[PDB]
Amino acid sequence: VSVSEIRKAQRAEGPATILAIGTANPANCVEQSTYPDFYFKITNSEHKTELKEKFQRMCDKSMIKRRYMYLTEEILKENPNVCEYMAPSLDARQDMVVVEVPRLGKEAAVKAIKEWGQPKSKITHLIVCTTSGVDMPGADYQLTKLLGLRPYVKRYMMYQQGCFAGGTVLRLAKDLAENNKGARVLVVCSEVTAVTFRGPSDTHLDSLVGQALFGDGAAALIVGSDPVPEIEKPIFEMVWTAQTIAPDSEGAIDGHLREAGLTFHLLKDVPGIVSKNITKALVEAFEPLGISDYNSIFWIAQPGGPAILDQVEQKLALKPEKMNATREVLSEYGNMSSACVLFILDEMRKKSTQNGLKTTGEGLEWGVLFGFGPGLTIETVVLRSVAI
Amino acid sequence: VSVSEIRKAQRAEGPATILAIGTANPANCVEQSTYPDFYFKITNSEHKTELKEKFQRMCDKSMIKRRYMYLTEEILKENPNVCEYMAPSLDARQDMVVVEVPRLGKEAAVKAIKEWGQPKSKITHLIVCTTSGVDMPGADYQLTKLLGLRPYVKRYMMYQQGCFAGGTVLRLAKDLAENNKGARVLVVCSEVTAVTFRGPSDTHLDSLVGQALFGDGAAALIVGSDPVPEIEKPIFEMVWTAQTIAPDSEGAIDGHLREAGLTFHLLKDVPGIVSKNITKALVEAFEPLGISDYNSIFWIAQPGGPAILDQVEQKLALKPEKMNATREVLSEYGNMSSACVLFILDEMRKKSTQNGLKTTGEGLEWGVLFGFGPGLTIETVVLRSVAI
Amino acid sequence: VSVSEIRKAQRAEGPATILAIGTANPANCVEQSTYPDFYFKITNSEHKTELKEKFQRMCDKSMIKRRYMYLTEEILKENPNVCEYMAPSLDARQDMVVVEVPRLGKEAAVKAIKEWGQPKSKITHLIVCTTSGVDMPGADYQLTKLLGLRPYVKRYMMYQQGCFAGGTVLRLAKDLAENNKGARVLVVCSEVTAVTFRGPSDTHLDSLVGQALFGDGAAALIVGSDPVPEIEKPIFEMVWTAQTIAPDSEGAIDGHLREAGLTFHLLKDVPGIVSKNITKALVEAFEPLGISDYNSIFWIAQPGGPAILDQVEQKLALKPEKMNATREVLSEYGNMSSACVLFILDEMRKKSTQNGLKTTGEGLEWGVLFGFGPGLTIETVVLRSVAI
Amino acid sequence: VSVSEIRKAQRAEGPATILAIGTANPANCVEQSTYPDFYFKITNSEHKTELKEKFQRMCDKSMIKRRYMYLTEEILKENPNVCEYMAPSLDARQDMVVVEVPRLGKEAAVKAIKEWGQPKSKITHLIVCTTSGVDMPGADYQLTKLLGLRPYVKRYMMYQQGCFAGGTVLRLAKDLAENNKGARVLVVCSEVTAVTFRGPSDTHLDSLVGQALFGDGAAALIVGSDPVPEIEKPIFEMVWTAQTIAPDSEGAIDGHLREAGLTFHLLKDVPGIVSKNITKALVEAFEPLGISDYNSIFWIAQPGGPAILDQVEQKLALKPEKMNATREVLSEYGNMSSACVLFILDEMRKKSTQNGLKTTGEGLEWGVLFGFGPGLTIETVVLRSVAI
Repeated sequence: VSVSEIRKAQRAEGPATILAIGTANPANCVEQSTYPDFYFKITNSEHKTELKEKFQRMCDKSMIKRRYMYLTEEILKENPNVCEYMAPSLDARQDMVVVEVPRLGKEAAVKAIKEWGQPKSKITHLIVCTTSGVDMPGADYQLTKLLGLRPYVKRYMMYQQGCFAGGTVLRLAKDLAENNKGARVLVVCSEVTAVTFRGPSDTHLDSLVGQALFGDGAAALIVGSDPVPEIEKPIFEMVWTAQTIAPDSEGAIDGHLREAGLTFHLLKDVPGIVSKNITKALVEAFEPLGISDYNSIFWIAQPGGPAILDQVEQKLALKPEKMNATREVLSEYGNMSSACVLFILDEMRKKSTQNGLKTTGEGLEWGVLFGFGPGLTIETVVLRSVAI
Repeated sequence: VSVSEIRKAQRAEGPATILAIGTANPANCVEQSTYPDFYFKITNSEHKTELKEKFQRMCDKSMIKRRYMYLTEEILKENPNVCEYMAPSLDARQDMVVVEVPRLGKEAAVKAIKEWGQPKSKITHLIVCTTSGVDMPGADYQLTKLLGLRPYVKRYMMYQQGCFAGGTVLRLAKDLAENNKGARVLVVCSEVTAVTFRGPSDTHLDSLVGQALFGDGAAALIVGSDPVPEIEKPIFEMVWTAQTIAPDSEGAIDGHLREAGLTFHLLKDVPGIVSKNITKALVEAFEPLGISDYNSIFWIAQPGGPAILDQVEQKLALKPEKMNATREVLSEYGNMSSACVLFILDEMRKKSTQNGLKTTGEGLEWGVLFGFGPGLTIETVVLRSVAI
Repeated sequence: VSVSEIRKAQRAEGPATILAIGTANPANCVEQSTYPDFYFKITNSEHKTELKEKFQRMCDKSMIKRRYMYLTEEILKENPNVCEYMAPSLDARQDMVVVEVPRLGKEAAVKAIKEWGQPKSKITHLIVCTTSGVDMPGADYQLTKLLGLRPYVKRYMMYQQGCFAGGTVLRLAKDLAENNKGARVLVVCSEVTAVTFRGPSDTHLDSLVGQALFGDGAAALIVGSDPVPEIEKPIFEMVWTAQTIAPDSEGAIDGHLREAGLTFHLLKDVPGIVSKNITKALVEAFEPLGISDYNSIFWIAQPGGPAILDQVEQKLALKPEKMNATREVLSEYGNMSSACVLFILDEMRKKSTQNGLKTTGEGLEWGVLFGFGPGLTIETVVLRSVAI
Repeated sequence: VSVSEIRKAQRAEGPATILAIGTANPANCVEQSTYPDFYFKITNSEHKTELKEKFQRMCDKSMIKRRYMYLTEEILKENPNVCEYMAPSLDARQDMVVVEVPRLGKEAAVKAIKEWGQPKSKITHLIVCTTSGVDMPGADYQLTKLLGLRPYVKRYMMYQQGCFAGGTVLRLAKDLAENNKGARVLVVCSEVTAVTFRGPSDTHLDSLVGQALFGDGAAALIVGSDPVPEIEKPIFEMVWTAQTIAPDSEGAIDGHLREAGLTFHLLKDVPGIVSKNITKALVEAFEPLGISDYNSIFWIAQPGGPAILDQVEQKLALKPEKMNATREVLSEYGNMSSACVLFILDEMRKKSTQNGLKTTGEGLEWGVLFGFGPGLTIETVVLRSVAI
């Protein structure tokens, strides 16, 4: 037996391609304008006037209009441990997300598979990503069973990833789809803030920031190489990827899973770091492609907060429209962690065709997607849009 | 810009190849014959006479001579919550493993890297895998820092995976190496039982079994396609992989991360399920290669316990020597979860070279590697040995 | 009879396309470094020491290595009226150019026609352009006769046009090819300095400058819409044209045909006017295409002198390589008036193909061609390159 | 003089290799379906109804479709002594085969030498084998003269060998080629049933069996060690040989050359003996090679009769395809004695490449050839196939 004959016949040919995108959010829509009142009451911190005023500023500055949360008043009222700033509550939080993450991922995935239109039995690989809760067998196993995938589907369970991992699942899916002939990868990012939600502390203002920014949601993709013409419908193509750790960012975003759930720490100037290091990432990605005009490409950026977005824009002299799709998702859903970047892809291609532009990438050919999160990590994915 | 030219220029040519293997264990070597005494004493369960006998039986039949453990008597007497069966202790456990997993992995990596011979600046991708603890940034980031890897090394943090993930990291590495010209993947599996160690309970004998079998270890590999001849030295080649979930195995191996640490549950007959489904896994992998004599390939089997190996051996009529390398690892180190299977590859190539056999796969050409774990999941990796 | 059916059946479909280019020059190659000696000697102005120095400066800064000239020493010594600054000589000059313009054009045409590959009986339209001499029947008729074109070829005799008319014949050809199904236009620009060559005079330095810059050349093209694939071979496509007169340029470039031949006058600052008005010409042409990065298109510029190119380059911050093809033509042939810009297209497509670039437009998609000349007139032609 | 220096320089290096195979049969093709009628008429035994019915069964059970025979109706009609069951006829039979054996061997040999493509003057050794007729000088001498070999060719005249001697010539050729540097051995097996053909006798049913099974043919090989790369074309390599006498088989196949020609006696159960003793031969040959799966090697077996073939198959659980090439030669040519096994080699490698398998041995690496005949003798030759 010839291992080269086998290798040649085992591998796919063309670029890994996004063929379907579905999203899903929990039912409870929480308005940002009334959140400080709701938050401070349900965490019984109504007497912390100064702190609440700080939170009100934070919410107002967030550029977030609303968020969807699995956590409701009824559920919060049955879990006083969760409403405290730091009480033993991991078991209760786990019990919530081990079920909700896959539950939410399934609605997103079913929509994705529906759009794709091909038999779910053709899905050969599955990537599942969450930063909320962990279990064995994991949420990949629960998703295989809930959706009816084949039991030999090849699974990649990405846990406790945090906010750069929309970029990470794309990076992963690229190699899966491109190295295996026939492979169709179902990618699901599902994030539920039930593990990070906690009461305010005036000595933990970074944790408070998290309470104003993070929201719940799940997005799913179908990725594969060599799409069947006029059967499958390419949306975006992946061409090149990178991942790096910004210099002088130790501790920028830390997260520790403890008996009191998932804590969140912000120990540097994330928007500063991100914007100081973004040009380097862009030249690494686009110089080999001969492009240096960063307004000539379409943009997708992980909206940790609005500040990141404004400083990147300011820094590069991006026209304001570049970040539109990113800012529309931040406005209607808040920072959905790893899934955010997939919602933005969906928003972008839908406005693009609804507005009758020539490509899925706002009428432009080449585009870039960035994931930002713990490390401080910068994930880059280079994309090419599709006609119509 | 032509994406097909970029794609063809971006990918590697030949089979993903294991180019180096290194292992490491904690200094504390724990004899199994007297393990019951040590264990029942440190967990204050000496009065539990019958249960002690059962444990002695378990240890006697485990076919494990010893294990290396991060946990010491000193560490255990300092952490009573950890010595009881079910006390709040995840914080103390995290503090331990968030540090020890990367430390132990580093040890392993250094060895692998010294063997490889090439500058660690040529490591393009890093896979880190563990089932003990989680944190953000993860152990992949800690390892990058600890080893002085390039900040732009592409990371894959596989957390809370379980005992089949030795198979998982290989199937991941194969696609990383094969789709990327020049890629060199540093693959590190590191397991520390500090998160699962707990006191005995007579109504939870499955839990007890785990305290008899699991041990600490790290193993690291260098994986790459298109090795530089006479410079780099191929050990094994990966040719085909698969992952499947066994029918009728719901709940066979569960593990939940809770406030009391990682619990372990065994709800079916794992040895029975594995041996009942191993034949299907084998024809799936070898029929396309035209091989049906399972005594004619070299074997690496995740050794969850000896009965999995015994019943598989009995089922297929494998000659007794087939599982030699597998049993040697079990004997000297116990079940090191995800790393076990990597320690086995090392043992087998070392013996084969040491004893001047014709190939690294015990003088045989084709081989199989299996990972068994939660789902019930079976990971299969088809390998080809290398001459000498 | 339906005129709309006739109209729809009469017109072509796609963009006017350049299908072949050929050039020709007189055999006499005249080195610029020693041009002052030759020139001052043949015009008997050796005693004019200072003026000679000025000419040497002019020649040194012209960035012209050499020019091809119909005029020889033999021809000049036979025509003293032609060697003085202002003597009655138009008859002697006409006798020269009425014959040499069609002769030289024929040379160019033959080459273009050989490249095209199709029978010259398929040439439906002929554009002839020159700034040296006039006659009746014109040079278009002579060329028809000389090449054995069909007697019913539709002719356009463009006489006394000046240095922007390389742009003019393209804008004319575009409408001829596009409005006429099956039309193939033979476009011939042929300039001979025999009509402008004259002796030096210290009160007429603008005249002197011309004797330093102008050179002889012909270039021919085949232009047609709806090329027969794999038969005919598109080089460039024309997409949009414009012609405008620069404000504040009255008298910038005048030329009068008199009894002493064609005189040349330069009354303003041509390099200044061009560079001051080039940006308006560019947004007019490219804003509707959405392109504002002028380094991202290929460039062809009429090289009246090097300072036009230098000040345009400086004005827009064009990278130095943009004007490479333009400067190569200036260097090897000087300012060949109306033909210059056609020689440049040839140079650029030849280099691009020779060097295996992705397109005939130096690997770029869109391009611009400019003609500068009397009025002050600016001709603009927007081009699209062809893959390979 | 150093005998060791000489010995070292006289011997070849690598395994004796088959480099060309040619076959040849007499023109008269005799169909088995009509043979009993033809046979019983020409031997004037048409009145022996019961006997003829026995013969019809024998032919039908033979699995032989046709045979080529030198003996024709015309020749048989000029030799009534030959058509009787036992009449003086050796001189007439000799006169036929002393001429026909070499005549037939030459056509086979010329084809072999043609395939080899090297000058016949490079043939250094000649093995000739027949079980039909004997003379002095023998058929080796006649073949040297008929083919133009050099007079110093080294000759090995194997006479009255009988049916195991295809294996015997290979065994012999191996030592000739391997011990002499440069040696190229021409091996010719040529068998003509003119010496054994005789009338039926109802008291000599074994002799009758011979009349239904044996056919005429000649096969030739070119055997040598150290083939010239990309000049000579290895087909099969010989690695090990054995010859043995089965226990309790005295008289199984006897043959005596008498005044009435060559008689044939079958005094035991040949298929029983052969199949009872074949496993022992196989372990002697393949245990040292570490192979015990007799379906993993390619097969060539001397088809004394179909019964031998079925009992060997049955006994070892050979898949039915193993004996395909052996059964195709038995079908189209019958039992050609010593040459049969060489025809099978030819059939095997030709179907193998015509069917696009990876090796000359049906895509397998290792193979075995067995010769069976008087003694009862078992000849074993271990072979290795060649890529493509």
